[PDB]
Amino acid sequence: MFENITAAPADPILGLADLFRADERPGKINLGIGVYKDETGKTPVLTSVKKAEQYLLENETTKNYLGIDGIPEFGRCTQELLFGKGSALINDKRARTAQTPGGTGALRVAADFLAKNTSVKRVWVSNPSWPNHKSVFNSAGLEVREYAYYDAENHTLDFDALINSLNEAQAGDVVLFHGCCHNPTGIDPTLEQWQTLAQLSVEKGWLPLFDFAYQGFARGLEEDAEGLRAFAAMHKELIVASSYSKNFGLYNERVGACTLVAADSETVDRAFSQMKAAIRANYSNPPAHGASVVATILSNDALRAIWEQELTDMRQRIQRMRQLFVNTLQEKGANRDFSFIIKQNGMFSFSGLTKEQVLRLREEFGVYAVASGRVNVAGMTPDNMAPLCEAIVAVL
Amino acid sequence: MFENITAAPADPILGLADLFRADERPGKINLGIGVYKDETGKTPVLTSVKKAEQYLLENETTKNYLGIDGIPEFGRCTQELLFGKGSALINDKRARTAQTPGGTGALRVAADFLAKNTSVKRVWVSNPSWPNHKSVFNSAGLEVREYAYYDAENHTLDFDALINSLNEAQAGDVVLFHGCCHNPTGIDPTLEQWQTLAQLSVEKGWLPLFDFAYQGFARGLEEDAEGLRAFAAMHKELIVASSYSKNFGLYNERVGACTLVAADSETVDRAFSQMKAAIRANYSNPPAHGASVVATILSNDALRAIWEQELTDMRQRIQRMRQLFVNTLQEKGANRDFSFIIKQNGMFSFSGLTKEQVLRLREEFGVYAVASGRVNVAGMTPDNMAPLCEAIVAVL
Ligand SMILES: Cc1ncc(COP(=O)(O)O)c(CN)c1O
Ligand SMILES: Cc1ncc(COP(=O)(O)O)c(CN)c1O
Ligand SMILES: *c1coc(C(=O)O)c1
Ligand SMILES: *c1coc(C(=O)O)c1
Repeated sequence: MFENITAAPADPILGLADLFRADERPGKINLGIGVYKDETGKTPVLTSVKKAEQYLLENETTKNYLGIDGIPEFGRCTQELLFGKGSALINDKRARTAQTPGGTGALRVAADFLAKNTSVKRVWVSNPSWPNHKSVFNSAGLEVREYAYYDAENHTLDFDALINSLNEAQAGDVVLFHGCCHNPTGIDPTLEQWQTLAQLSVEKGWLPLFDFAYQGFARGLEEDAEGLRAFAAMHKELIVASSYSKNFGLYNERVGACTLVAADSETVDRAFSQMKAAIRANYSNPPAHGASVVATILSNDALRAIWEQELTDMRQRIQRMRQLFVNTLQEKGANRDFSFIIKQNGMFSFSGLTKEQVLRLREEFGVYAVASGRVNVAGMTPDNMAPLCEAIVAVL
Repeated sequence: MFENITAAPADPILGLADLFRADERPGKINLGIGVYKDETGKTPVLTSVKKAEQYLLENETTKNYLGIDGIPEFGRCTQELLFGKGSALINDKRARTAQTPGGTGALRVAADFLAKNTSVKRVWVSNPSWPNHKSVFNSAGLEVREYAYYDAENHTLDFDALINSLNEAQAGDVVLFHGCCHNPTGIDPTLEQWQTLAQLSVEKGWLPLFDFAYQGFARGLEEDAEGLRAFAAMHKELIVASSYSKNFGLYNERVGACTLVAADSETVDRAFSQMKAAIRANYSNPPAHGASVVATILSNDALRAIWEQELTDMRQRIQRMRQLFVNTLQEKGANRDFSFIIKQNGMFSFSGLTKEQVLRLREEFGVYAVASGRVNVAGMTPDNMAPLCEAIVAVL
């Protein structure tokens, strides 16, 4: 049965990680990482998370299965983060949330739900996007089409190209939007651009699918949800796939949510029953530990305060590294405008380096980025900034 | 998009759980439960698990993502449980294991892998089986066919009917076998029957898929794997979907494994790369907490000893309840042979009651079973046995 199976394309992350490991050079630097790292190069467990885990160890009396949609408090706190406390969508009971194994799990549950229960055949994704988006939608049998996004000349959002591309989208197609901290570019629509897109989506009959993996990493929890909320004000229906992997540092516990919104309670409940069916036939019910940590934190004033500060600390360290990177490149004689880095949001940006410059950085200087030139600014520290920037200047 | 979606068929578990909750009668008894319960009617966290969770709280320094296939030690311990320490399959590196979100996750990963990378179109499942088997395989686009299994007259394995049914299976079809503690019947093949099936499967070109959700609940860890090991001795290729939900009481942490076996290391590694691709496009990588508990326990002599005794305690309590049930039915004047209950394995058996007797038990006596007459013997206790049996006798 298996003798003729073709191997999956080589895993580019890992391999990049593998090459980094094998590199014997002192002063090697890994900007190809997916996760947040602090000033010491660690990805620690958040203190709020450790406190919540201690509480669960002390208080849990069973591991009895959660419902298909997971912990009710997790769903409620999730909807409040997304839509705001006192949102009409919440008051009108127009939203239902399933706790999922990570953002990826949320996207796949959305995809399976759409493939099996609707006429959706096609999902529109930005060029560029997280590479796994295509894999997830394709796995559910959905076609993926790309819309223009990145102006490589000006390192900004090519808003005209975006709108023009999306004119090819038919009514009933899904359009995927990154809620904030676009991956890989860090370029997000302004509120007015979000509002323009919200109106256009209503007019054209697109089903919006928001992917919200970085809430809090751009400007703040509420500000980062403005785009979503602009859409939610205008649409009867949408879906949100969210992730707590980065903003709680809960990567490996697989903590996310798929939130379904419809015109009214009757309709969302009926549709959600099929979303639960899609979950039941996939992983049955979701993993408790990580989501329980999230619910415990979000629902407790003390823990939530500690967590919000920890998130702020991450967001601020990222911003500081963006500023330090631009300053240091200027001071090391780059003689070229990198100011776009300060205005971009989250861990990721395109450096503007070519694939060959990236290869040269790895081979000659032991500086590792993704082949697209995407860099994780959280891989930068005050201590590694100078040699990193000297390496970059050398390949310009 | 959602206005015309048909609601999923009513969830029969839940609803049964809901009806039980709403029942105001004292003396109500729930035999429709899916989980293990102890003599006090609780599903506690195992002591070995609490000890391991304390160790993880003290020692974990990151929640950084696991690899796609999860914790290496978890994979190694899993393969040893399945195949035995020093197995040729292990020594020859013919097996690869992915840690998954539960047994269900393992089955779905198997299904997606098979649908996308092989000619498999059809999976053969026992009549009866766990109802979610059909849902999982169908979700991946695979047809499900049934093979005869249960002799309702003698409450035994209809081995002739089984072999005759499976003659319709074509070479390259998948045949699913419950490793031990068949769900819902508790009827397992003898070793000689397993050996007969192993030979037949080789001759007919079936790909065996073992579902092993109850290892340790029949006779013991090694004995319960005899059937699998008989197949593994004969086949170049097979797949095992295993679950630690019942035998570690880790239900809600979603702890299982999908183990792929091929003729040699080269072939299994190549095929496994596609299994990892199927995981990446589903939930990305698996939840750490539960699997880390399992690895911590299985790899430590002290914790593993505590856990093995806790598992033995569950297995023995189940057996005691089977014996007590048969004795008490005789003593309450059933005047009918229920001895088949003593010979069946695990939490579940068909009581032999009809759908209407089951309905009558719920309505008149507040005794709850599944409509098929399946009962969970772990819902029985010394204290509830007499009224339970008096209720059953009354509807005979
Ligand atoms: C845009 C985007 N969507 C979803 C995911 C997947 O998130 P998770 O690791 O929680 O599955 C990521 C990675 N955090 C991402 O960058
Ligand atoms: C035969 C069988 N297969 C798989 C499963 C699913 O296991 P899990 O709850 O770990 O997903 C079950 C339920 N334990 C089962 O009875
Ligand atoms: C978090 C995990 O992976 C990423 C990525 O960009 O690949 C973010
Ligand atoms: C464990 C969870 O569900 C079962 C079942 O038979 O439904 C076992």
